[PDB]
Amino acid sequence: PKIVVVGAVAGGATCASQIRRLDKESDIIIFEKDRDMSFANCALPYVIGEVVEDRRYALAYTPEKFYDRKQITVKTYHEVIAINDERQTVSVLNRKTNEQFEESYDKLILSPGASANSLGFESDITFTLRNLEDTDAIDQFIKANQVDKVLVVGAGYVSLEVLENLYERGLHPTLIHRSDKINKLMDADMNQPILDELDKREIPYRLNEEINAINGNEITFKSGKVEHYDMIIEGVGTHPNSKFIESSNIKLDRKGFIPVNDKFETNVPNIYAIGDIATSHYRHVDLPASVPLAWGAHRAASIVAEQIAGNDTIEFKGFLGNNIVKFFDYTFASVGVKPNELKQFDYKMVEVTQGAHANYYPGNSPLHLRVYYDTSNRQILRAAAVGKEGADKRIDVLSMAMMNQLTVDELTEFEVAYAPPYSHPKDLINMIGYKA
Amino acid sequence: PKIVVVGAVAGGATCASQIRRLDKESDIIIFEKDRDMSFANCALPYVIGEVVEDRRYALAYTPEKFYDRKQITVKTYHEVIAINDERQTVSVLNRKTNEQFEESYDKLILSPGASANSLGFESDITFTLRNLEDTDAIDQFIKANQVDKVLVVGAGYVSLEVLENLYERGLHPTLIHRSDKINKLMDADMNQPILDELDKREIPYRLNEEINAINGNEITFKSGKVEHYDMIIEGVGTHPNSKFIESSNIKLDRKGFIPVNDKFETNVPNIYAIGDIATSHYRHVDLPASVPLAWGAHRAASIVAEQIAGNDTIEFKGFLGNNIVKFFDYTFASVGVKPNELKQFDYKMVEVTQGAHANYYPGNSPLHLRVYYDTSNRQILRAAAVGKEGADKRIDVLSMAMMNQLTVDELTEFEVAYAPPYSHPKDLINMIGYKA
Ligand SMILES: *[C@@H](CCNC(=O)CCNC(=O)[C@H](O)C(C)(C)COP(=O)(O)OP(=O)(O)OC[C@H]1O[C@@H](n2cnc3c(N)ncnc32)[C@H](O)[C@@H]1OP(=O)(O)O)CC(=O)OCC
Ligand SMILES: *[C@H](CCNC(=O)CCNC(=O)[C@H](O)C(C)(C)COP(=O)(O)OP(=O)(O)OC[C@H]1O[C@@H](n2cnc3c(N)ncnc32)[C@H](O)[C@@H]1OP(=O)(O)O)CC(=O)OCC
Ligand SMILES: Cc1cc2nc3c(=O)[nH]c(=O)nc-3n(C[C@H](O)[C@H](O)[C@H](O)COP(=O)(O)OP(=O)(O)OC[C@H]3O[C@@H](n4cnc5c(N)ncnc54)[C@H](O)[C@@H]3O)c2cc1C
Ligand SMILES: Cc1cc2nc3c(=O)[nH]c(=O)nc-3n(C[C@H](O)[C@H](O)[C@H](O)COP(=O)(O)OP(=O)(O)OC[C@H]3O[C@@H](n4cnc5c(N)ncnc54)[C@H](O)[C@@H]3O)c2cc1C
Ligand SMILES: [Cl-]
Ligand SMILES: [Mg+2]
Ligand SMILES: [Mg+2]
Repeated sequence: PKIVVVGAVAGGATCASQIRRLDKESDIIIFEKDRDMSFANCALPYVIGEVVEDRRYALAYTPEKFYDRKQITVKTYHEVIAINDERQTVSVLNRKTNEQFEESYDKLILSPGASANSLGFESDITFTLRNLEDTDAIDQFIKANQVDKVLVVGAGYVSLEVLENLYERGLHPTLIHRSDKINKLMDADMNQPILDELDKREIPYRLNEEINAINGNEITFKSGKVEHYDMIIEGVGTHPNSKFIESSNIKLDRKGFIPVNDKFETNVPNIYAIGDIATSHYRHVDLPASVPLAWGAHRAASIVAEQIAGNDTIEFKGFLGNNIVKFFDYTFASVGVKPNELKQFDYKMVEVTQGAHANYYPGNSPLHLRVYYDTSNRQILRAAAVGKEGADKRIDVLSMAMMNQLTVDELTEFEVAYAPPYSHPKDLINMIGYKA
Repeated sequence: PKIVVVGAVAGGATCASQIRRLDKESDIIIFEKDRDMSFANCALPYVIGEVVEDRRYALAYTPEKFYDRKQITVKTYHEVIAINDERQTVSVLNRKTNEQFEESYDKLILSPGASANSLGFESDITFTLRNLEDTDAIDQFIKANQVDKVLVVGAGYVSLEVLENLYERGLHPTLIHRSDKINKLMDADMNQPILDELDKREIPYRLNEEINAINGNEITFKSGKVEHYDMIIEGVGTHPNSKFIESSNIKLDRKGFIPVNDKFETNVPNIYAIGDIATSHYRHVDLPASVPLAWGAHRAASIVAEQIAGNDTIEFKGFLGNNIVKFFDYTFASVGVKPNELKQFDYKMVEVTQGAHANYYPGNSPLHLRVYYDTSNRQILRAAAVGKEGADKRIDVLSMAMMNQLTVDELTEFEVAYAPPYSHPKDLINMIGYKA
């Protein structure tokens, strides 16, 4: 089949590449509206921080290389502007010529992802971070204006990694967020170490704070405070790239996302949707779910590859919502339903704080583990973990537990790999089951 | 009921402690043959190495604190020398006065553990490591004799930690082992980094090497080498402390261990056995297992407490054999059947080797993950991981997967927590399922 793919990054490039693994005959074409394919989205703050300085780590492929290795045609600077599903084509604007044309398909795979929100000020010094063009522009602005003070707006994982990397590059960032509900995938009371990591390093922040006006480098805030910055990086959420889909027969939800079944099929035959654009359901509870993260784009890429050119009995079973962020010395990680989704069950909380490993062993640090569970069937609903060490391990295990519909009580039976550098003969996880 | 517990460390003190939590009225007494209760066996190599420096860290309790805190009577230097199971008493030698007496019980918990094998030489410079007494003596001997060259005999995990600690303390160990099966819970080819860590450090070692004769500080070896050593630490295996048991009606297997059922009951009513002395079966396959490790001591302890004083439907489901050792910069972890037990299955092997986390993120190292599965049912029999980073995590998750009978093909569905410091969007674990 002729396969057309919209978006040439996490969902899109990966999915094309998986299809090629199974099917060597079909013509595959990818339209990417911007300059680069398969940039490393998650590496971007580390590029800013000058932690990652080799471009080969920023960009996995170019169109020419992708064609030479995989025989996939990738057209950068090509924006898909409508889906003509009845005729089976897409209308595509070549942004270099401003010429538009139709491309036909047997299968269409939508992986357009999300775009960053802007705050809306007319400003030369304000940037958002979503792709590698952004990254290059922030790098260049910094060098050209010898940037010292940067204002970081927003408090999700992207803002946090950017803040940290700016600091490590040797700039002086300040963090503002419009409310006190920072890092909101994490339990609100378990986020305090973000604030302490800021204070320890004397990195200024103000919560319940917003930019009110901008006049060159003079920034006025809603607290009334007035300050000079050389740069602003705005991480205030994202919106789905689905405007171009609205005129088609593809069902969109009222937030502009694409509901799909366990095959990543849309309501329209032959059209798939994957990545941040796509919503599905939870694996362990009967609720809808959207998990705009990297594992999901990759896993769906694999399933859709199967659906099309391999084993169509392979189906998605739903999301767990496993996520994680590093911020300075601390790790923040959770899986399961979001905090606000908890209200939908009759639930209970158990928690424990302990050394990640043996106390006598050098370089310990308390690790806080929290698990919520359904009171009517004892099933794990959500877990959260924060600590300088071993949060990732605990949440990866609870992720596998949830996968298998485990009860909180059965956590006493988890057989841990024990030695002093690694955990405890009764691990925090076992302790969760005992304390339940 | 009146509860007598034999042995006051990982199984014994724990189990006593767990009973008291459920049960306030019963008289509990523990007899310990040696000087100290509740010492930290696993801390001891780190006490030798002075990585731990304050013995408060190596001793969780004293009889007086245990009695004030939990009202459990502990008698140290009191050796149980026989079980009179028909009358329900034990005979106990007071080692300080050399006088014996009998102690009646309604419930007898045996957690006597294992003792170190000796090579049997008459030698003032030879020590084994098994409790705090042994640690103090080794420590004292090093100081008293200005110990420089140390011969470390044996290559199990204990001997390995001891060797590393002697090194880090500033001494000069040499390692020998009677065969080349070093660190036997790990796949032999995966143990090579042990040998690279030694080589890199110029710590000498010789495998398939034995001691022939000791003449003062002059050691003669099987190979013909004759060397001078200031000290010898011998880790040549252990044997079960079951001699005091032979005259009773308790069933002993031919090696000295006690077969127990899923309640940790012996063939004799009212007598339980836990810790290293007890043998059970695996959880994922129908085979006998004995896993003489801490997790199993503590887990049995809790199960016996519930049996006696709590919810008696709580039972053991079997071992997985999860285990782990740090040696210098590397981790060696494994879980499932042992290497030799693989022969009892029709099996295949899959393996990945990739960075622990994002290649572009600093301090990356290659992590080797191997998974065995049963060809007849696709079920995971055994997993093993080696790398400076990330091994503990993978093996924990795999253990959680095996606990649930999960197949190798379902590892593709494992939702990892992904950010560049922690893993990949398609984790090593996921890669196992795709490569299978
Ligand atoms: C490994 C060598 C192998 N391990 C050992 O040799 C271990 C030696 N261990 C012992 O002697 C006993 O393990 C202890 C140290 C005396 C502890 O017994 P215990 O587990 O009953 O612990 P507690 O001191 O009573 O409790 C401390 C924290 O755990 C909570 N807890 C225990 N059990 C609980 C149940 N069933 N439900 C809820 N909570 C429970 C306690 O409440 C206590 O809480 P807190 O928050 O800290 O006040 C090397 C090595 O293992 O050596 C080092 C272990
Ligand atoms: C953020 C999350 C952003 N996520 C992203 O993914 C950023 C952009 N990613 C991409 O554009 C694509 O995902 C790639 C990396 C360009 C496509 O890679 P792929 O997954 O199709 O695998 P290949 O590039 O073909 O690499 C081959 C190595 O993996 C083995 N492999 C892949 N698929 C396999 C299946 N299905 N079965 C068995 N083996 C499979 C290959 O054999 C191949 O192995 P080899 O050892 O090299 O021979 C931040 C971030 O994540 O950015 C960075 C990711
Ligand atoms: C800075 C940053 C850090 C991140 N860190 C992490 C992390 O640590 N862990 C994690 O799990 N996830 C992380 N993510 C998110 C992760 O990168 C996304 O979840 C993933 O890339 C989503 O894949 P996608 O293909 O749906 O979206 P993207 O990879 O964003 O790709 C969508 C592409 O489609 C193109 N496109 C959109 N509309 C059109 C059109 N009409 N025509 C042609 N092309 C179009 C866009 O230009 C874009 O390139 C991070 C994201 C960013 C921005
Ligand atoms: C140096 C060292 C490092 C270790 N590291 C690890 C590790 O990293 N991870 C891990 O999982 N496991 C480790 N272990 C083993 C772990 O300690 C055992 O699996 C666990 O202690 C078993 O508990 P137990 O109660 O059966 O044996 P023990 O804890 O050894 O307790 C047995 C006690 O009973 C007493 N006793 C025996 N016979 C009698 C009698 N007749 N009367 C009275 N008292 C008696 C003994 O004196 C002994 O004090 C290590 C062990 C050692 C020695
Ligand atoms: Cl640069
Ligand atoms: Mg029309
Ligand atoms: Mg008799």
